[PDB]
Amino acid sequence: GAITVLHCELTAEIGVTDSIVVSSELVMPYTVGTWLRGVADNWSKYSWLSVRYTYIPSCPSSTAGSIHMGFQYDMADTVPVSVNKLSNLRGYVSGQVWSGSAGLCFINNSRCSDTSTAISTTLDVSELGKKWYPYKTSADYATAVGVDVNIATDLVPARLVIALLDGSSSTAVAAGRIYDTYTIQMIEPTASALNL
Amino acid sequence: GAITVLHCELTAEIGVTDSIVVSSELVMPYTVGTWLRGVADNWSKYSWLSVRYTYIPSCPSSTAGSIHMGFQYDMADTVPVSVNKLSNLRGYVSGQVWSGSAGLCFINNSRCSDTSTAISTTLDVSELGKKWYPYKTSADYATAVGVDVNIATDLVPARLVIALLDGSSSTAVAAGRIYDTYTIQMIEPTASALNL
Amino acid sequence: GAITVLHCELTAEIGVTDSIVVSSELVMPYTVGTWLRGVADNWSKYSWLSVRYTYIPSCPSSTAGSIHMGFQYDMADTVPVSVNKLSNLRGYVSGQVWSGSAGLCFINNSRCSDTSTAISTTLDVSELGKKWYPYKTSADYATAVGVDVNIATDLVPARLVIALLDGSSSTAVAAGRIYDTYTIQMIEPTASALNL
Amino acid sequence: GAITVLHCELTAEIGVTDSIVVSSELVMPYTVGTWLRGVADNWSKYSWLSVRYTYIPSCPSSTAGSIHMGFQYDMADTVPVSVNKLSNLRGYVSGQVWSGSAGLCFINNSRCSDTSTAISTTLDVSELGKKWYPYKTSADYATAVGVDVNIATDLVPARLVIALLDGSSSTAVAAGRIYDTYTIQMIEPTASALNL
Amino acid sequence: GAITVLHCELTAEIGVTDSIVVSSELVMPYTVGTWLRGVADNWSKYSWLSVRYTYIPSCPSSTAGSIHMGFQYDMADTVPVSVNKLSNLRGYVSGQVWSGSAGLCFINNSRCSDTSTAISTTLDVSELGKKWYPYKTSADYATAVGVDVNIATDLVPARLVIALLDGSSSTAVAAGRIYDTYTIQMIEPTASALNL
Amino acid sequence: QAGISMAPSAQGAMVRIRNPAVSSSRGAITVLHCELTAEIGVTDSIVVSSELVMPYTVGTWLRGVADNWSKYSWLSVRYTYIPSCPSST
Ligand SMILES: [Ca+2]
Ligand SMILES: [Ca+2]
Ligand SMILES: [Ca+2]
Ligand SMILES: [Ca+2]
Ligand SMILES: [Ca+2]
Ligand SMILES: [Ca+2]
Ligand SMILES: [Ca+2]
Repeated sequence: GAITVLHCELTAEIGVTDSIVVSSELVMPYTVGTWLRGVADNWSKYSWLSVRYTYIPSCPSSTAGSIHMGFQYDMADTVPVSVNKLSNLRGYVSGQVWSGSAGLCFINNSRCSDTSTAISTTLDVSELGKKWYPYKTSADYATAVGVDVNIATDLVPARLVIALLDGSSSTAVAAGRIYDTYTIQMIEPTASALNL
Repeated sequence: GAITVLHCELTAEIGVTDSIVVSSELVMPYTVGTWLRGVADNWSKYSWLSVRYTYIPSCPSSTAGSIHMGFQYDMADTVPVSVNKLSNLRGYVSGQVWSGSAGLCFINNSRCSDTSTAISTTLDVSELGKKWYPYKTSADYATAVGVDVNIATDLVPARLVIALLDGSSSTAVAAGRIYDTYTIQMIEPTASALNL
Repeated sequence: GAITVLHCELTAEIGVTDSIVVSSELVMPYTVGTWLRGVADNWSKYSWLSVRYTYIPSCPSSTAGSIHMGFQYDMADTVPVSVNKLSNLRGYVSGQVWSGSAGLCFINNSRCSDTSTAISTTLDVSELGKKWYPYKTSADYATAVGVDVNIATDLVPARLVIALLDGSSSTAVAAGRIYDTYTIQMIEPTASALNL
Repeated sequence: GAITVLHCELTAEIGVTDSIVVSSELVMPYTVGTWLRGVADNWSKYSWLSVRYTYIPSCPSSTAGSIHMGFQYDMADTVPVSVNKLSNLRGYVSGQVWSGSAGLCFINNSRCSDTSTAISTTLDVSELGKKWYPYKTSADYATAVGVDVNIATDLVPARLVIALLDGSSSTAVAAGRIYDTYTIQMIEPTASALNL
Repeated sequence: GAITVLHCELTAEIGVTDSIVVSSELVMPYTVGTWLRGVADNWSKYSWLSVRYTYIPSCPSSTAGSIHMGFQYDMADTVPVSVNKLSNLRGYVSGQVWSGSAGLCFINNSRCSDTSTAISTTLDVSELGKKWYPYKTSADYATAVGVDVNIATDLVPARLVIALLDGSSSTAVAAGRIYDTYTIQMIEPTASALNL
Repeated sequence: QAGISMAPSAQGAMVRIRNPAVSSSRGAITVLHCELTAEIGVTDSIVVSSELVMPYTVGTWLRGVADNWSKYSWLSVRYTYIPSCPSST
């Protein structure tokens, strides 16, 4: 009954400016990437076997700026407001917007050489609070969270906080992209139209 | 520690009309049936070890109509509106409203040889959200869900949806009944009067 | 590499009249059913590991009519025009429009003892033209075949022909439904929107 | 040397009236059915390795009538005129005109568990007159037998007699069909046009 | 389900003149010979296990002329226009119209002595592009090929090019015959009338 | 030498038939022999001919010997063609 998918897809496009810009992505099928969003909808519940976010650069070596990533686990906790608080989170990694190429091996599965320079981080699936979560659409999530954020705890495993700053322009400059590489188990099918 | 009970009881009475009529039942002690609702209330939490719904006919071989059953696990998902949509659910099982007698052996657990025609489905007890669920009353559940449906995922493991159509009359004709056969582990006793 | 799915879903709804009515269904993801059509589109090619069509009744034991099924493999061959001609095909299977319930166990894969009466046929997955077929949409297929039918052999492995006759009314009476149970391997992911 | 074929095809269509109607079919390639008649003609002689006639219903459970089958081996013997007389033949098998679905598994050779109700009989292929019989056409056979019936024993191994009665109408009602499942060895090729 | 036939039959009659005459035969059941054409039609698809073309003489030792044979595999490629191009093809063999008698042993299966003088060539079944091809009638093939020859690739495995020349008469003189000796596997039966 | 053939002007074959071999086992009596069975001639159009394979018609000697027994069974029957014309025919 468990049907397993392994895949790496574009999860977010990154631009860097001269000011801190904190953003976050829920670590659930619907938000992880559009491809998964579409396939996972045909199933009622899932379990993350492995989730790794890897940043791959697209800018010139002359591009100033740094990216910082880390995880949060209680949606009710406040999202880091400074890059300082961010550095306290689990899974913190911080790189420079033009580096990270060695991480490419995580995206195309070829054998990785030295990945100490890859700006990549992974989710601690075993310390998550439950193994089988329900597939949620961001819309429905939003509504729930609107009543009380604590309703999110039963619905989503974690949140990926990203921070970009130290750039040189007041206007966004294309830095790179964050790709997500996951192994997921999907169970109990459903027509997607009913999945909220 | 745990106190295990295996039992069978009437869970619902069924009637066929000439138009689709989808209905559902929460898979929790309180609603599985009267007897279980009663004994289960003396414990605080429980865990399903086995749950099986078996439809048994009571109409003549000439009764037009068909029955359909399946499970859903995110109380927030839309309930099916058609046989096609329903056929996708886990544990889907369809059949003539006058068929299904072979499932009798599941009820008074005897030797089941002829079970290829039994209109009986089983809950995937291991892929459920968690192990120990709290005993809830229809009333309390109802209120919670009235705030936000997602508050339900923390309380009920699944719901059985039932659809009946293909009947001959626009007014309901008696078809059969759905019986539930479960094995449940209960823990943390409480005076029933306190249990909501 | 490959991603394997085993699933069951409604594939077609059936009605009997008093005259032969041969119809057919391509044995490809897009037409096997709605759910598969949906998930299969996210992959470029696929391979059937198993395909089984099972007819399940919904009429009274007094309903006149019979159902017939079989497979054809050269889309260019003429489709049968009679039961005799049809009885020759591979996987031929005939039966009373009100019979067939024993095939339920194939649908929610249980222990199948009583399957001698199941009006269910299976595709000879190994003698198919090739292993990996491309995912095609009804639209695209249609156009290709409109140029020359033989363009189809490179795209679809087979078609299931269905014939219903021996009914009592000249106007269609609801008989039952055909469900499809498959196991399929999919490869070479693609955003579904690009898949024709 | 020998070329072996195992196949199933429609052999005859059946109807019940309110009076006995005994009919018979020669157990030879030409008359077993259209398909075999066609391929068998390309060989000079043949040998039955297995021959099985299975009746499959297409009427409502409320159809009155019964079917009877048996084999005869001396074309000169008188054909039965009653059920009593017929019940004595080898391979006798009787049943309700609306019964017999369990024999489906013989047709598309699956696992036959429920075969106690199959109205299906088998030819005693080893006690036949000889092993290799010549392929004859109805026409040629007919003429020979018109001279003297005994000329038939050298050409046909047996004939299946079918009797239908106990119907409700004096005018024929559609009951079911008889299908033939054989395994045959053919030898000594010939252009079909020469084969009489 | 695979039914196997082994047979040798006349495939083409040969006449020799004083000018090059190139001809070709599709290596498919329908064109290989009339006997096979007729039997193979009762099946939907086939696979060649072995195909060998052997020329047997019928003229006097005083008959001048030579026969040349070879294979082509992409129906879209141009048919050799000279005997030169022909000698480049796979399976090329060239003999003299009155010789080749030793090849008789391929036709009647008797043990062959020295066949170095037999004008015979065989098809490389393993390098064919697919194993199971659909049975096609030359008519339907023609139509397909009329739209675009490339449609032939999916339909036929190869083509046998034959060239006859060096004769002594402007008018054809009977030289010999080409017999085809094959082992074929036929699958998925069909009434022949539907086979195109 | 492999692949080479030489058409002769005419082929020669000296037929010399030996004495029939007859012997009685227990119940069965067995004969072994050769007999000229048919004469052959060609034309420009096809001419089909047939010969029943039964003692009476297989050979003139066999015909008279086999007649002294009620039934028979063929252990082996072979027809061999020997030419009597040149390779120019
Ligand atoms: Ca929880
Ligand atoms: Ca959902
Ligand atoms: Ca409680
Ligand atoms: Ca495609
Ligand atoms: Ca004949
Ligand atoms: Ca192809
Ligand atoms: Ca064909």
